[PDB]
Amino acid sequence: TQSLHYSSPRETLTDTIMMAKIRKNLTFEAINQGTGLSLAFVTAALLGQHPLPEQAARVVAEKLDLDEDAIRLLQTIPLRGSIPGGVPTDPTIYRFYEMVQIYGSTLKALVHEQFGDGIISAINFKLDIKKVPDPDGGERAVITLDGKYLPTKPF
Amino acid sequence: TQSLHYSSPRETLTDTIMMAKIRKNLTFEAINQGTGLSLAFVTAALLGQHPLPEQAARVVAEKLDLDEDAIRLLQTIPLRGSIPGGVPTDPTIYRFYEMVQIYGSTLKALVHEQFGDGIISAINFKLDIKKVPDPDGGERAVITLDGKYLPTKPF
Amino acid sequence: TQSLHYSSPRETLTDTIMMAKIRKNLTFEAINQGTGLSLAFVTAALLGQHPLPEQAARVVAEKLDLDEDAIRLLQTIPLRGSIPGGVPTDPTIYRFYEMVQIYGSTLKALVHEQFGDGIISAINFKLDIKKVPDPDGGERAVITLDGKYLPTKPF
Amino acid sequence: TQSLHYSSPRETLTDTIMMAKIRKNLTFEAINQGTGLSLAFVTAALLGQHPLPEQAARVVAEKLDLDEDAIRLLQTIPLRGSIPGGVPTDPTIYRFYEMVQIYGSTLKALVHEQFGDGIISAINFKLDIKKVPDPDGGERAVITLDGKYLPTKPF
Amino acid sequence: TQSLHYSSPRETLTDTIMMAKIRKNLTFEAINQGTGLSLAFVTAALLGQHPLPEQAARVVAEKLDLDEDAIRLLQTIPLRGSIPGGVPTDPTIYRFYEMVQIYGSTLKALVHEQFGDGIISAINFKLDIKKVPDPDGGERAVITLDGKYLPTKPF
Amino acid sequence: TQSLHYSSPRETLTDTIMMAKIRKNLTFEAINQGTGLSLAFVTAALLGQHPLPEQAARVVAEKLDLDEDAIRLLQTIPLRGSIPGGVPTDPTIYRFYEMVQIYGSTLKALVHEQFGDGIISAINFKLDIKKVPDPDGGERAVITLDGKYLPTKPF
Amino acid sequence: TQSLHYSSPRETLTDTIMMAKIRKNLTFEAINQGTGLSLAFVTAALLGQHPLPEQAARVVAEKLDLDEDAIRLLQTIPLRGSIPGGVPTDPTIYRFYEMVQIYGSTLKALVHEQFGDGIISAINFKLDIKKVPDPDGGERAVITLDGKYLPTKPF
Amino acid sequence: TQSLHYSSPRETLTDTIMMAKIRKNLTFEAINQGTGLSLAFVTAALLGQHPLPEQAARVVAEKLDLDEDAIRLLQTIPLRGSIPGGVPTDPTIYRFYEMVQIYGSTLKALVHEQFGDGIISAINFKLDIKKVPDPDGGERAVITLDGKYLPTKPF
Amino acid sequence: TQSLHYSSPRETLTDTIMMAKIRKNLTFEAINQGTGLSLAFVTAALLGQHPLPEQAARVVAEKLDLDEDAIRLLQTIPLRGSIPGGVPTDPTIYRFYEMVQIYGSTLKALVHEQFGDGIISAINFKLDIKKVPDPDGGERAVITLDGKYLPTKPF
Amino acid sequence: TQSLHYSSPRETLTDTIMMAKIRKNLTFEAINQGTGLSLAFVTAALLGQHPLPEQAARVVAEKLDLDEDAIRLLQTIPLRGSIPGGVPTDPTIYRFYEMVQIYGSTLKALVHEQFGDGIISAINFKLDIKKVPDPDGGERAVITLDGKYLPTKPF
Repeated sequence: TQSLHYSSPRETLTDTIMMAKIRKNLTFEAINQGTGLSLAFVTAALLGQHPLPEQAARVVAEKLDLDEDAIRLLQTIPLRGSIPGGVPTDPTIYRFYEMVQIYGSTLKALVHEQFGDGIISAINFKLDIKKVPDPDGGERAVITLDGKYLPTKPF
Repeated sequence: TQSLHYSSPRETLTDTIMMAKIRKNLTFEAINQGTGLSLAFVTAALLGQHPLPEQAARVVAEKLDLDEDAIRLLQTIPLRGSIPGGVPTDPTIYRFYEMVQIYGSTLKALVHEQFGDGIISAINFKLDIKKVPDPDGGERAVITLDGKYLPTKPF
Repeated sequence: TQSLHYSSPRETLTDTIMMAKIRKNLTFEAINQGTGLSLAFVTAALLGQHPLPEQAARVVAEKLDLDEDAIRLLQTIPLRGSIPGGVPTDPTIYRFYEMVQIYGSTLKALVHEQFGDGIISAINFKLDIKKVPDPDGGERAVITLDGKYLPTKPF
Repeated sequence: TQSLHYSSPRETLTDTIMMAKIRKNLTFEAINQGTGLSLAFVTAALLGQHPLPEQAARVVAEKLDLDEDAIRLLQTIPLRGSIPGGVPTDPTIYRFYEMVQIYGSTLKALVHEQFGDGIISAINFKLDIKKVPDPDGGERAVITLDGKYLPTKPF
Repeated sequence: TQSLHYSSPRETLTDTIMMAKIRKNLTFEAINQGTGLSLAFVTAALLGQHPLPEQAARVVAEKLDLDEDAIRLLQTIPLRGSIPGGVPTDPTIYRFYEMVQIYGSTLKALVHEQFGDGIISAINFKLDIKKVPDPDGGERAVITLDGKYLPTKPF
Repeated sequence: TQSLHYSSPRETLTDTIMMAKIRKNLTFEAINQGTGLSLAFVTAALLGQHPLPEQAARVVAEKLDLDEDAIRLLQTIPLRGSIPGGVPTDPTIYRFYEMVQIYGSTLKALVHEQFGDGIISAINFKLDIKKVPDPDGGERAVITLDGKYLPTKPF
Repeated sequence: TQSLHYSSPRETLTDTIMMAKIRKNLTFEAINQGTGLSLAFVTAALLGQHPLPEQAARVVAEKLDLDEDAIRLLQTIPLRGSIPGGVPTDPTIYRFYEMVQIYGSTLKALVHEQFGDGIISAINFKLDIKKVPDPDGGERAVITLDGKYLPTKPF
Repeated sequence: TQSLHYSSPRETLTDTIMMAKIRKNLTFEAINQGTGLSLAFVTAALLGQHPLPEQAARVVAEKLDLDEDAIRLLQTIPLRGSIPGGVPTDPTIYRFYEMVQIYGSTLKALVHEQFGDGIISAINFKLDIKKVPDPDGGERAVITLDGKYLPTKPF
Repeated sequence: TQSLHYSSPRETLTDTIMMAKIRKNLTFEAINQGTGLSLAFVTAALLGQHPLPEQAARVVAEKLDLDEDAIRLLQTIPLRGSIPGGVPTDPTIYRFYEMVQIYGSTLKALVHEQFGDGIISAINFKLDIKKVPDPDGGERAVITLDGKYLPTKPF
Repeated sequence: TQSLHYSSPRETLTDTIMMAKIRKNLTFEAINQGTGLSLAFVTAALLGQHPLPEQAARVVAEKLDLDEDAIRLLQTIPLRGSIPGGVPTDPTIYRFYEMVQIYGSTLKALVHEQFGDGIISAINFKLDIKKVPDPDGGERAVITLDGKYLPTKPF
């Protein structure tokens, strides 16, 4: 599997992908049909944050009219990071940034209390988002972060 | 309810609290017994990120030997933010920072797709962390971020 | 409704829009005639900070000679943020930045005093700017920031 | 009237003031009674962003048990700025920071359209906040930014 | 009068202007002939920091062979700021930056002593530079900053 | 003459000086009587940006009740810089910062036109501020920057 | 095991430890005797980057004359990060920082080629340093970074 | 031997090289066959961080279809630095960044203990990565940093 | 003599110069033959940091096949600074950056001790570099920084 | 030989040294009498940038009335760097900073031309400053930076 150490070719691809998605008026859920992969993972890959396996890459390429150069690029491991400069201004992204700003030390404390010294991994890791009703009317998003605990032991 | 626009008084209190917790070899779970509140909310308050209502404030104060000045301060709305400078270096906190760097654009894309224009709130919001076994051996943390959808609509 | 996680497409559109606006010597008030929406909301949309509903997108498109790709793009939720880098140097924008720098702690203190723990929303939110004569000669701008109170409550 | 070019003494005073306010459980509204000044201005001065005239100073000092050294310092013109580092993390302050991030270019555009070249002043300027009921239930804050237009003219 | 909230189109015009000036080997003094306006103001406009009134724009355009699109853009209010990133590295500009770094606190102090609370305006403001002989041989520059005093008054 | 490469001892002295000035309700003008030096230079020195010659140092020390350690320290060359972090938030200081942000390129351009390649010195340099009436009512500050031209020549 | 979300108490212990070590003229090798742990791990713990298990803590405390408050603190999980601000100026540290700046893209590329998508872990991880003779005379340091490969797999 | 003080032309070459590598689905190991150089050095050079000697340059160029301008450019000493901004967000690169953030002070301390005052060179220096099995299953990367000790001595 | 307040046209010229130097395999020493100017000055000008007198411009242009527009631009005063962002990552440049980081305070201390208050000029200034043998084997660079002392005196 | 990974103890020692030097009105040259070491090295050590051999430490200690704990600390290897935050504001230090900003790329270009790939060392390195008459009146400083060339060789 190929990889890239800089983001501009993948950003170009992502732009090609989004213009096609917008022009065709598609959703990510529809684009993900028949990929054999979860919506969060594929969306992230279309947005330039993951490689797709070859067959998944071809499925989405069929729906967005991507050529073979794009299909190859879609298979490459990218230089990751979806917030240029690290600090988001977009309110939608910023709210998630803010959750970590506020609860970061709480997360550290409760990880060390319930698991021990070490980390919750962001690589052995799955993310999903679910829409649920709010009892007081309206709707809520429940975002689940599921990471493996990796301990820090004396060596 | 009182509030502060600067962080040093709560930081001083948080340090008082942590030294006591360490001296008495207590856990956050133990300190939270009887508050009638969630562990994540009360831990966050002890770490300077929330005000406690007075009953919960007195409950934690007894466990930690906190005086009436400390109890008053625990009831004040703080200046929130748990990562000085915004960018963490501690690996445990960084992993959660990293999840947002990588999946931020995905989180935005799918919120907009499944909800609409707007945000998932970081204020009308609940967080909890659960430990579950990994089938392959070891442990996993499942962190739930649960926020109200707030639409952006024209005016 | 489509969305974008990067700003370059809307930036290009915004530049197309401003060049047309300047060539035709139009005002934002005249471009907004017929949209059934507030001047500030539609101006911000033209400047790449909001999506327009299709009716309003077509109305402004006619005045500016915008094609169908441009009309589709005007309807996409953008990656928001109108000050590159966060810190403005333009004096006009900087004065509003300075108002928050100076009165930020005061706004916090009084929000918590008069409403309680929580925030004044920037999403459930309206802005408008009004021109009124100054008695001493000259003119004043009255800018109204109108946001919903959202409480922070224990969980 | 005296002035200071560094903030720490005034920071110390502000801390003294807030600890007495919390200890006595006072509101800013109560503290401001009989000062002859607006709540926003006096709150800002207590929080270290403005001098108070001598008599207003003595009035608040009586209520907060401040001595003559504090009364003298309350009258000094401070080094202004209430967000250390300029970028707030506290959600309540951040929301107002965000309004300028999002609507900054719109504010510039409509100022130039409706007034002309120049600025809306942050000095010949008044701020206030009102609490108004929301028709759909709940409460809203209406913050008014009232600034003199200062034109830029060719010299 | 039109305005822009982003600098790139104006930056492009400024480059066109500077390439014309270098090609024809003009001085700003010679370009300014017949504008009826001050050299510092018109120079700043050419370098992208001010609009020109139409007559002055046509005068300088004739000398630099600018077309109607340029003349029109030269009349637009720009996004101001002449130092990308705020901190200059060019020694000539840096010296002026350094004067403010060193004397900033003195300026504040003497403003409040001699005028009172408030600012010296950077908008109701004129700048000029004069060359005068140094008695010991060589030359001095006398740069004059002439701004309106705007008081801060309790409200 | 002695020098310091770090600022904390002068900052402490400057604080002592200011607390005495505020306590005695002195002006800088009164403090400067009989120093044989200009107000801007001595004010800068009091604010920790310059050394004073021994006798000027003693003249100001008599007025502010400084001992012989302060008098010795007043004669030391400091680590200069009066804006911590370089970017001011205080509106009074910021306006002078903003003059350089806006007119920086103009100053460079006119310096090279009228003098040639090189710089206007910030060292072989004098500053002064004057208060003059505004014919349209009110008052203006005229700040004079008087620097020696230092050419850049091929070597 | 206890943990701290802020560095100040551990920084104080580290200072105590370093002053003892310097005063007694001890080496990290001599302090590590009888811990049963690697020199690099225990050194990092003494410098505030890891907790020690109790036995090791008591062993090193005996050699440094640390009391029980310190032995308890030495067992707590710290807020990790040994370079304030992230960017080192000290030449010895900077060279290691430099290796990553230069070879960072190479490490990425070869990790993805030889292992696949994912990371080399900084947690399931051992470091050691060895001194070896340079044949040309002089000495070399062979620093070994030994981390678990954690794959990124599509989900 | 030629050199460049800016990175863009080398970044363009690097993009050309990567696009050919991805197109032909080559590995760095395959590309490196017959260069007479180690994998880490040649990979670094291909990625813009090192010059290649002429014959090695021609060997890789034959495999990637690079012309003579590319071959000349491959032989130039570049402006080194592989992480724009210095701080990586890509998890693979960040992990190596993190090892230095956490073990920085430890590396310094043990260099001075085992070698003395001075540095471990990043120039008289060799890097290599090795894949080894993990006893508990899976795989480990062993990265070797091999640098010359350069002493600091009184002069 | 003409000047530029932005670097892009000069950066383009520098690139044209370097692509020709690499294509023709020239040295700076060779390009400089017959300018009657020091190697350090002309190299800096070729790299965009100085104007050349017309004669030198035409001499170097002949060797690099530069047209008249290039010759004209080589004579313009540039916006100076050779390290984008101020902090170099390239190791060759960084070592010189590091010398100032380490010896900055010593340089200040000894300048004031041996000369007095004021500066060593970076404008009335010459730089040169000499290759000399190291007695212990190898070579040393002796870089000479030759600047005029400009006093700071009380005014 | 002891070392430290943080600067505060050495900063305190340096303050003690400077306060003694000022009180006794000593020069660095006088403090350095009898060390056997160059003025530049010993001045840097006193300012916290190098360790002294015990003999030199005790010599300078006798002149400054330093106790035994200070003598011990003076022999420790420090965490080096003499400009907090890396970017100087003090004009005297900034001029040296500026020389590297302007001539950085030229130094790189000529190092590679005259030596080859690699660096000029900042560690195998000597610094000195000489006062020289200016032929046209006044004084000059000649700062000599003398470093070992370290080659970068393909491996």
